Amino acid sequence: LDYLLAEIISPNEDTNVIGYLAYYYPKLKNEQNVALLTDFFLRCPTYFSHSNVVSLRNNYPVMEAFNYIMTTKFKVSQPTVPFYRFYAAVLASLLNCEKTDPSHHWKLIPILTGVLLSIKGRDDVELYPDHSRSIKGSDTAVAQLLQRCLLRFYQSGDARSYDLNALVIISMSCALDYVEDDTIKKILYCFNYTRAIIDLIYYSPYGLNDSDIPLLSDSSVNSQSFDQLLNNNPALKHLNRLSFLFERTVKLNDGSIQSNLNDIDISLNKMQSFSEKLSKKISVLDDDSSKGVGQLLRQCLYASIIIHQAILTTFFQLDNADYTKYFLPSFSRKILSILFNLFFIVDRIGTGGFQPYNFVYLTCLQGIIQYDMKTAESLVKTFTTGINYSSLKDSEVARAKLLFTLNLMEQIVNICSDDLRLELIVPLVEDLVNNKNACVDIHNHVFKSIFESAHSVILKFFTVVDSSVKNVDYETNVTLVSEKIIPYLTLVIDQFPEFLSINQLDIAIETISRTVFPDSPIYSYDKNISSMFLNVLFNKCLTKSRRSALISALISVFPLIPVKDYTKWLSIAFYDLIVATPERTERAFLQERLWDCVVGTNKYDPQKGNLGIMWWYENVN
Repeated sequence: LDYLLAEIISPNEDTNVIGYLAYYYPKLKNEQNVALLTDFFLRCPTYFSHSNVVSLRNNYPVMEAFNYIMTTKFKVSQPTVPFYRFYAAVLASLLNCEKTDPSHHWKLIPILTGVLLSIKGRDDVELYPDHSRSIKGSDTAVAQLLQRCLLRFYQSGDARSYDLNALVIISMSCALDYVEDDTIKKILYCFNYTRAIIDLIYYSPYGLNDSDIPLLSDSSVNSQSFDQLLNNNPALKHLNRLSFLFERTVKLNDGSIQSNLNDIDISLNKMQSFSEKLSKKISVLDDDSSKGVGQLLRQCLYASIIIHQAILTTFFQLDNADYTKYFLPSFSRKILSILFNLFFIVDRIGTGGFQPYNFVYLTCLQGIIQYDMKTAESLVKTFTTGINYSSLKDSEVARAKLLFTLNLMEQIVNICSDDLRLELIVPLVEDLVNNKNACVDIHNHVFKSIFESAHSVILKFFTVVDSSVKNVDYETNVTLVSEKIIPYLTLVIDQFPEFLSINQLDIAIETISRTVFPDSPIYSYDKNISSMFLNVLFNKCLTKSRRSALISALISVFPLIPVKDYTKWLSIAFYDLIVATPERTERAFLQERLWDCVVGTNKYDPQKGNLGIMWWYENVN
């Protein structure tokens, strides 16, 4: 044995003490020797000499090692030394460390964490071992010991060490369920490690390092290079757990409002810095996101979101909307800027379904819309300054940025200022859907979402005339919608169904019909735009089935037709389009649609609806 023992007390530069340990612990044939090894291990100077010179890279693995050691020892069947006795031997040694060593705290914390992680792995193997009373005792001792160690550490002065704090912060994230609320509370009365969690994730060289990681920019990542990254940057193995440590910690913090709001600004500036840099690093990810850079950047986004949610929910504890008005806009500028820069990752999950993301996004958007529209307009202006056709072709990042930007314009185009809607948003989405920029072919597959979203913006733009915000010259908006509405209708029909679906056709005709037909600012301005609407749509009906869908859609707008012209168009539809339809199943479908429009006319205007019923039973068998 002692060949090993002596090498632990004075290693070389090539001895791997942890590796030795994972090897020999499970194979030891005698109980005393287990305690001995542990005793000697705690003297090893590679890990446990001076606190000034200890390295996170050296000490962090002790955590995994003990996770490993405990789990595999519990697995060995019929071992010469039973598990309970093995565990009692390790614990006696940890406890002896606590008694005799004034620097026991940061030394023991990874070991305790490790041993604790092993508890889950037991349930998989067996829940009823022969001596579980001992084991339960030992587990409690370890958890209790961990509480003492975490508190003594933050009370020691050693949390001022950048490396040891990282080590303990990571250990707490892996042991979080075993850390009691009073431990955390008592720690925060002494040293607030909240800012350091954000630092460790986003800025630290042990984490994402402000995104300055070569590997992220590498088009063909070896799994060995990735494993080497995770060992050099151990925080990257725990972004999620760290976010949870943050979530739970920030809730038990009793600090002043000024300082809580200042902690939020600092956290958000670091996250924005990482995210803005990250976008200059990457243009394309590979398709699997269950491994390597994809899994990592995904985990990074979940973490940033959990973090934003905790920031927002704790800020809402204030329960006072004057604070929301005064402060949320500025937080929202930052949070939306982070989501903009990370949108490419989000795009590969899907917005819908993922409650936290939507909570964060909507809270921030509703915030800026309700209390500071100038922030939203600035965000849009900034977002569209930094995008270019070349990047749109090369980069999934630039494309997700444009998407994110268009999704935001969709949300404010009808309530923002004239300058932004007219001189910026509308020119852009007209250019996209018409494909006017020869630098890019907008019908390329990669631009599907951009194109779809540009259409949504135009649609909302038309509703500008119903909104009632000030500093928007309604005559101008009415004139301009009047000029564009019918050309856009023509376009939408032309693009159906090659580039547009039935749903998108139905929505566009719902919205445009509602814009131009009566009880509307457009109608009161120029009744003749209604007429052109029907002329154009009727004509394309002549020139499942596409024709079926266009008539179905023409018929859909009949409720809105003024009384003088209403039954006229019923006839036009029935005689010119429906009976002129050769096949029964399609003729029958369109006939049932003509009925639906009569019924729907009735829901909306009983008296015009009755002209329909009269026309129906005078014309249709």
